[PDB]
Amino acid sequence: RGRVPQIQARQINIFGIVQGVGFRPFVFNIAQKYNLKGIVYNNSSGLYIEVEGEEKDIEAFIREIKENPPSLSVIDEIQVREVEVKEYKDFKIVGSKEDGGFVPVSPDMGVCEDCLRELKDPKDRRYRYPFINCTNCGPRFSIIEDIPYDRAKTSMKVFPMCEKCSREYHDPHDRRFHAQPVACFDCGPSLSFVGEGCFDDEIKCVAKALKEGKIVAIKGIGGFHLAVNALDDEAVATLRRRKKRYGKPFAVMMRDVEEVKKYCIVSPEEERLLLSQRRPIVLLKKKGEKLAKGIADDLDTLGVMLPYAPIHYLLMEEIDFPIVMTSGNVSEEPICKDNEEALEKLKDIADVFLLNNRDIVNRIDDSVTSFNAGAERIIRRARGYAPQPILLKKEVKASILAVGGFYKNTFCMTKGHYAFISHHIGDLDNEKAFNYYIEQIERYKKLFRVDPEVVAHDMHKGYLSTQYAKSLDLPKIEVQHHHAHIASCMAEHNLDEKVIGIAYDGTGYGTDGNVWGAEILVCDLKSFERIAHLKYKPLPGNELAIKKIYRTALGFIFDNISFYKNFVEQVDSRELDIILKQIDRKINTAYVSSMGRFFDAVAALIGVRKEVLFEGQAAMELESLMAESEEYYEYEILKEDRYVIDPELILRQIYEDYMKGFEKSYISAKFHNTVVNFTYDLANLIRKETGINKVVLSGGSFQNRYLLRRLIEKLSLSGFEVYSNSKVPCNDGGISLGQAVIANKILEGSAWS
Ligand SMILES: Nc1ncnc2c1ncn2[C@@H]1O[C@H](COP(=O)(O)CP(=O)(O)OP(=O)(O)O)[C@@H](O)[C@H]1O
Ligand SMILES: Nc1ncnc2c1ncn2[C@@H]1O[C@H](COP(=O)(O)CP(=O)(O)O)[C@@H](O)[C@H]1O
Ligand SMILES: [Fe+3]
Ligand SMILES: [Mg+2]
Ligand SMILES: [Zn+2]
Ligand SMILES: [Zn+2]
Repeated sequence: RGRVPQIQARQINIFGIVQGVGFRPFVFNIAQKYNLKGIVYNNSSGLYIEVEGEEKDIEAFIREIKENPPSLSVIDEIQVREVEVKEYKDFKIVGSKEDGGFVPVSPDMGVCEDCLRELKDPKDRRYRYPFINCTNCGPRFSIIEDIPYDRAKTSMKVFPMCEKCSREYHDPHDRRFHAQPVACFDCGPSLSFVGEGCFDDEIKCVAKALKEGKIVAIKGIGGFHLAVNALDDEAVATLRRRKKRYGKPFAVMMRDVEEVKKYCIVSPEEERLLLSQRRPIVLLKKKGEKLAKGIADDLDTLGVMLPYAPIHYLLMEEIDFPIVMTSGNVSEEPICKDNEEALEKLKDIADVFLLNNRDIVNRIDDSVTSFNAGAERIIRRARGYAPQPILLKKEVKASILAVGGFYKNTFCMTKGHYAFISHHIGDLDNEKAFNYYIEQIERYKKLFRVDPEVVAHDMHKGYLSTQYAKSLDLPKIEVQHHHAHIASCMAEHNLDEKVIGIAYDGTGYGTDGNVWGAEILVCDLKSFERIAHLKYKPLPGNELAIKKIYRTALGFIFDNISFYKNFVEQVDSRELDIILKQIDRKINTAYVSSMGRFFDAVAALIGVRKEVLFEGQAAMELESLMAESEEYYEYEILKEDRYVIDPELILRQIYEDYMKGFEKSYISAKFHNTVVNFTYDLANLIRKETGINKVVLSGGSFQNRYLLRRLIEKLSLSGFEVYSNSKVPCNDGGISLGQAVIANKILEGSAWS
C-alpha cells in the first residue's frame, strides 16, 4: 500500500584519471545514501557502475558524481545507459575486470591535510608513521605495475594488511574504506638508516648527519635525492665536488610558505603552485634573506619546493634550515631508484642513506615549474604531473610514438583522445640515459596498452632518438624541430589552423643544412613555411662553441673583427688565429640562425662569462642581471626571399655601449627589448600580408621570463591572440607532443595511407 516503487537500472562508465582516487568507496557511499543497489568495479578502461533504484535517486547519485567527484580524479567522460533490472539485493564493490581497454594513471601526490593531521597526532596509531597515505594522497604512478589499479598491482602487493588495517579497509564509516594502499607501522614499509652507528630513530639519524654538514641520500617517491643544509657553504661545495655538478643551480626544500617568503617573492599564483599536491619545485625571484654560496650564484631566482612525503614533514621538525634536494646520481646519469643501486652508485657521494623497502617501480624526477604572464609555465614535467595525459579534441587516427629530441628528452604516445607524454627522461647523451629511455618506452607501451603504428622523429639524424625511430619496423614521419615546438603549444590550446609561429631556441636542425633557432614560421599541424630568421653566422668547432662561448661571439663578429678590439685582444693570440682561419677555410664550421647563440654572443661580448659549465648558463645570467629600461637598439629587416635580421649590427651597438662604460644590467635590458621589438615588428608585417592573428611562442629561449611576458603583452596590446606553452615545456621537453600531433594530422590527410 502507498506509492508503488518504480525500479530502473543504469550502467555508468567513467573515464579519465578515475582509479586510485577512492572512486570505488565514494560510489559505494553515495549509492547507499540514495538507496541504490548494484555494483561498482575498476575495469581496464576506467570505472564501471551498475545502479538500480528510483529514477530520482539515480539522478541525485549521478549529480553527486558530476558535482563533487574525488579530489584526485580527472574525469574526461561519463557515459550513462538504460539497462534492464537484475534485482540486485544490495550494493557492493566487486573485483576488478580486465576487458582489454586502457586507462590513464594518476600522478604521485603530496600528503593530504587529513593524513598530515593524523601524522602529527600523538594519540593516532599512525603518529609519525613515515608512509602514511590514503585514497586522496601518496605515490601512484611510481608504485603501479599494471592496471586496473588495485593493491595487488602495486609494490604494496608484498605488504599484506594487518588485522587492524583490514578492519579499516572493510569499515564503510572509516575514511580508509577500500583504500588500496592502506598500511601502518605493523604491516607497512619501514625506513632503514645506513651510515655510522646511531641509536636514535632513523629520521633523527638523518637530521644529525645534515647538522654535521654531511650529504644524505634519501629514498623518496620517485627515486633517491641528495640533501645537505642549504645554509651550509662547505656542505654545498662538497656536494658539488662529489656529484661533479659545478654550475647548475640546486633546488631547495623549505618547510612552508612562510619560510619561502623569507628568501623569495611569492605571488598568490606561485603560492598555489607550491602548495598543490603535485608539489613541484617552483622558480621564484630572490628577495630578502640569502641561502649559502653555491646554491644559485649569479641567478636572480631560486628553485623551491615544499615537503611532499611524510618523511619530509618528520625531518622538518628535527632541523631548522632548508635543504638542497638534487637527484641521487652521478652527474648526467638517470636518478637511482633501487636501494642496491643507490648504495653502489652514490658510495663516494653520500655520507649516509635513508632507505626503505617499498619498491619504486617507475622512477620519476621532481617537476620544475613557474608562473609567468598569466599562466603556469612548466620547465620540467615530471613527478606530480606525468603521466597525466594531454587531452586531445578528437580521437587519433592510429597510435603514434613520437621519440622526442636530444636535450631534456621526453617521448609521447597517442591513444584514443590522449597524448601520453612521458615524464622527463633527460639529455639523451650517453648509453645509460639511452637504456633508461628505451625501458621507459617499453613500460609506457605496456602500462597504457600502446602498440605504435607510426613513429615520428626529428629531422636531425644524429639524435639517439632519431636512430631509435629508424631502428623500428614502422612507417616514419620526420618533423622539423621548430615546427614541433610550435605544434606542442598548438596541441595544448587545441589549435588546428595556420598560426604565426615564433620558435626561438639554441639549436635545431634546419632543412637547409644549417642550424635554426631564431625562426618565424607560418604553420599549421601539417606544414610550415619559413618566413623570417637571423642572418646566418659561422660557428667554429660546433660542439666546442656551446661551452667556449667567446668562440660563438667570434663567429658572430667574424667579418667585422677590427671593430671589437678590446674583446678580441683578450683572446689568446694563437687560438684566435686558428679560430678565424677555421671559419675562413670552413673547417668544422656550422652556420646558425639561433636566439640561444645570439644570447651567448652578447654575454661573452659584455664580459658576463667567456666559458659556461652547462648549455644556456650564459643566457640565464644575462637575464638575471637585467635592469629596468624601455630603451633598445636599432635593427634593420631585409626582405628578399625571406625577412632577415643581421644580429652583428645589433652587437655593434651593444659593444659601443660597453666601451662607453654602460652597466651590464642596462645593456642586457636594451638587448632583451630589441629582440621583443623586432619580433613584434615581424609578426605585424606577417599579419598585414596574411591576415593571421594567432601567434604561438615556443622554443627554449621562451624560458626567459622577460622575453615571454613582454612579447605576449606587446602583441596582445596590438590585437593578436597569443599562445605559449603551459602544460608541457617550451624547451625540448615539449618537442614530442608537437611531433605527435603533426604526425597525427598528416595521417588523417590525403597524403598518407
Ligand atoms: N633557480 C633556478 N632556475 C632555473 N632552474 C633551476 C633553478 N634551481 C634549480 N633549477 C633546475 O632544477 C633542476 C634540478 O635537478 P638536479 O637533479 O639538481 C640536476 P639535473 O639537471 O637533473 O642533472 P644531473 O642530476 O645530471 O646533475 C635542474 O635542471 C636545475 O637547473
Ligand atoms: N633564460 C633564458 N634566456 C634566453 N635564452 C635561454 C634561457 N634559458 C635557456 N635559453 C636558451 O634555450 C636553449 C634551450 O632550447 P631548447 O629548445 O630546450 C634545446 P635546442 O636549443 O637544442 O632546441 C638554451 O640552450 C639557451 O640557448
Ligand atoms: Fe628546441
Ligand atoms: Mg638530476
Ligand atoms: Zn592522505
Ligand atoms: Zn596495518
